[PDB]
Amino acid sequence: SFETRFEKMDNLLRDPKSEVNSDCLLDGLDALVYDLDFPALRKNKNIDNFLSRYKDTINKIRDLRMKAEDYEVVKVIGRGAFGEVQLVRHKSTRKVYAMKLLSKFEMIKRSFFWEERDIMAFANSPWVVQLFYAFQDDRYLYMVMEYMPGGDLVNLMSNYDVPEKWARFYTAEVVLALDAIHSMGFIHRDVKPDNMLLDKSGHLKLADFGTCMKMNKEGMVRCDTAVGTPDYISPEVLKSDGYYGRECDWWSVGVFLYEMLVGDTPFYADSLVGTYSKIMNHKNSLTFPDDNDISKEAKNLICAFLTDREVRLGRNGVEEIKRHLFFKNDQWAWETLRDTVAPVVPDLSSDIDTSNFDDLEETFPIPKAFVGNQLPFVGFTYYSNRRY
Amino acid sequence: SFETRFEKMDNLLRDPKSEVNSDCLLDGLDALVYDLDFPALRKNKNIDNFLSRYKDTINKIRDLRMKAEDYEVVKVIGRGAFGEVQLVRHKSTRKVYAMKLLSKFEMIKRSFFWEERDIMAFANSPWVVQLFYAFQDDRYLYMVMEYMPGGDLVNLMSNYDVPEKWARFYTAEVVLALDAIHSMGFIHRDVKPDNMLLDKSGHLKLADFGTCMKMNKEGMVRCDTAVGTPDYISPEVLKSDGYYGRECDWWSVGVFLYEMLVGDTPFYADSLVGTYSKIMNHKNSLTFPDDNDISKEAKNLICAFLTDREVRLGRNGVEEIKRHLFFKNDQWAWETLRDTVAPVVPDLSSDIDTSNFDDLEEEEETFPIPKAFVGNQLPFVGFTYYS
Ligand SMILES: CC(C)(N)CNc1nc(-c2ccc3[nH]ncc3c2)nc2cnccc12
Ligand SMILES: CC(C)(N)CNc1nc(-c2ccc3[nH]ncc3c2)nc2cnccc12
Repeated sequence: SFETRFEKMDNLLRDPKSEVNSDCLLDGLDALVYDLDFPALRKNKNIDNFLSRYKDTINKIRDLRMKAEDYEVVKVIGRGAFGEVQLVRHKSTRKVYAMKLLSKFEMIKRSFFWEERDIMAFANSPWVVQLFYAFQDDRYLYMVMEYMPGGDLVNLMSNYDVPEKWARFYTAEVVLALDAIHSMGFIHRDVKPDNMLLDKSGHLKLADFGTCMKMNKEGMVRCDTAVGTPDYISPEVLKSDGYYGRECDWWSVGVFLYEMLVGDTPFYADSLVGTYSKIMNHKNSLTFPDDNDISKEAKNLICAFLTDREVRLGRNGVEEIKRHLFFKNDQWAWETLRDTVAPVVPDLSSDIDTSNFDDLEETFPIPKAFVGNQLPFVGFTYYSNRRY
Repeated sequence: SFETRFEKMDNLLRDPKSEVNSDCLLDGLDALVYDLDFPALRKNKNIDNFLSRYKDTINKIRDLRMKAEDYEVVKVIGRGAFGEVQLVRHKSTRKVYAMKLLSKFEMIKRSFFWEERDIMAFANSPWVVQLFYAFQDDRYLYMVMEYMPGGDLVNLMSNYDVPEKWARFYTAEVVLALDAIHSMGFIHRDVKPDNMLLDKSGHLKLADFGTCMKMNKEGMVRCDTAVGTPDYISPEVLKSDGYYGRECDWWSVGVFLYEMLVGDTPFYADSLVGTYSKIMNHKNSLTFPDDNDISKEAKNLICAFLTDREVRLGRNGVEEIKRHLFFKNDQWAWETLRDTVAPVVPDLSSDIDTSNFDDLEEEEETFPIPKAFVGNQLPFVGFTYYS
C-alpha cells in the first residue's frame, strides 16, 4: 500500500535502534564527504562535482551537529592505546559529563565500540553508566556518558582499609551489575575496580564495555585472544583455542573481594609473566594473611570464585552466588540493595566537583584512491532525548 | 544554543527544498551502495563489511521507496537522446501520469535535470506542468508529471486550420505561462508547440524545462551553446560568445503565432543548415503569403516579435505584449483568461483516455563494471522528490 510505505519509511527514520535513521543517514553523507575530499580523488569529475555541490551544505550540517569543540576538557581521567577518557563540560550548558574518545586510525589497525555504544545507550539499568551522546569526526569516535561524582573503587580502596560490611556491599552490587550485563547476553571480560564507578548516592555502576562479547545459544564465547587486566584475568581467558562463558566475570569478582579485604591483588607480580604464572597455579599461590581481619565466609567466597571454571561458584547461575553465607547480613537485601544507604556517601562541594578523580593532563595516510576509512563508523552517531 | 541545533537539523531533514532532507540522504546511501557493490572494490575490508552490514536495510529501503516497477507503460509518447517520455499508470492507484525517463549512462557521456525538476516541483502555477514524483535507480532518473489529456499544440495544428481567434487564446496563454517562468528567474529557451500541452478543459501548460537557465542580477544568461529547436531558435541563441535575456522566449512566441496562422514555420528549410541560415537573415526572409485571412494586428505582432532583441516587443516587460491590439477581444481579460472556455474542449471518453497522443514503439548500453570507485551515482544524489 502507498502511504503504508511512506509510514514504514518514516518509522525507519524515527527509530533510535534503526540503522537508517536520520542520524545514521547524516553519518553516511559525512563519511562519504571525508572519504572523497582528497586531491587525487578530485581528479574524478563525478567526485569533484559532488563535493563542490555539497560543500556549503556539509559545512552547515557539520556546524549544527554535535562536535568536539562543543565540549571543554575539565580533567583527563583515563588513557588507552585506543584513546582517552576525560571529564568534559558542555560549553553552553556548563554540565559535567565523562567523554570517552576512540581513535579511528587505531580502530581500523588491529581492533567493539558497537556493543559499548549499545550497552550504555539502551541498557536502561541502574547498574550501567548511561550514554547521553555518541558522535564523531574524521579522527575520533566520542562517547558522552553520565558523570559519576563518587569516583572509582581504586580511589576508595586507596583511602580506606575497606571493612567487611563495605566489601559485602560493593561485591553484592557488582554481582547485580554483572547479572544485568549477562541478562543482556554479554560477558564483560574486564571486570575490575577501575571500571566500577560511584554515583552521587555512593551506589555502583559498571563502566568500560570495550571488551564485551555477545554469548551464543550455549551462553559461550569463541575467542583466541587474551582480554582484560593482568591481575583480574581468569585462567581460561589466559589459556585462550578458547571457548568460555560468563564464569570469567565471576573469577574477577573474587579478585576484587580479595583486593578490598587484603589490600593487594591475589596474583600480583613484578611482571606480566609471574602474574600469569600465579593465576595458572592459583591452587598453591592463593594465600590469605595470618590474621583475624578476614572472616571464614569471606575466605570461602574468594576460594569458591578463585578456582577452575567447572568447579567455580556461578556455573549454575547467580542464585548460588546470591545464596552464599558471606552475603547473610542484617543491613541489606538483594531486591532492595540499590535503595539502601551506601557505605560511603560522596561529600561533594557541588554537582560539578571533580575532586574524587586524579587529573592526568597521528591519523590515516592520504589516499591515492577511494579506501572508505569512515565506512566502519557510519551509524555510530546517537543522541539522547533526556532533558535537564 | 543546544535544542536550537537539533530543531534546525530537524527542519533541514523535513524541508523539500533542502539539499540534506531525508530523501537526499536516502539517495546518498543508495548511490554509495550501487557504486561500491562490485567484486574488485569488495576486496577492500571497509567497503566489504559496510555492504554486508547494510545488505538487509538497503533491500528494505529499495522495496519501500518508489520504483519503476510501481508504474505500467500505457503508451510511449516521446523519444530523446537522453531517454523516453511515456504515459504510465500507477499499478495500485490506476491513475494515469506522464513519465520522463533520463538515462544516467547517456548523461555521463557529456551532460539540467535540476532546474527541470525544480520548476515542475515548486512552480505552483496553473501554467507549468506539475511534477508529482521524482525517483531513480542505478540506470534511470524518473519524473512522474501530471497527465494532460488534450495533447499538444502540434497535434492541434495538424487537425485544424487555426482561426485567428484560437491563435489569440493560445498566444495569450503562452505569454502568461512564459511570464510565470520569467518571474521564477528562468528563460525557457525551447518555446515550441511540442512543449505546450492541453489539460481536460483545453487550457495550456508549458512543459519540458530541460533547457531552462537561471537569470543573473541583470536578468541575463551566459551561454556559448545553441539551445532549442532549429525552427524556433532566436538569432541571439544562434549567434552563441552569448549574453542574452528573456527576449529569446518572445521571439519563439512570434514563430508560434506565425505557424498557427500560416500553417508553416517562418524560416523553414529541408535541413538544419537551410533553416539556421533563414533565421540569421530574418530581416529579408520573413514574408506572409497572399491572403485576406491574416489581420493587420496579427502580422504586426509577429513582426514586433520577429526582430533583433534591442527592438523586440517584451524588452520593456510583459505589459507591452499584453497591451498589443492583437489581444483586444470581448470574451476574455488577461486576469480572467484561464477561467474562460477554451476554443477546443477535449472530447475524452474517460480521465484515462490517451487518444490525443500518438503511440511510438520501445537492449541498452550501460556503465562498465568498475575496477575502482568511479562514483557514477554521485551526480544524481538529491534528485528524489515526493509531493
Ligand atoms: C578513573 C577511571 C574511572 N578508571 C577512568 N577510566 C574509565 N572511566 C570511564 C568512565 C565512564 C563514565 C563515567 N562517569 N563519570 C566518570 C566516568 C568514567 N569509562 C571508561 C571506559 N573505558 C576505559 C576506561 C574508562
Ligand atoms: C508529444 C509530446 C507530448 N510533446 C512528447 N514530448 C514530451 N512530453 C512531455 C510531457 C510532459 C507532461 C505531460 N503530461 N501529459 C502528457 C505530457 C507530456 N515532456 C517532455 C519533456 N522533455 C522532452 C519531451 C517531452
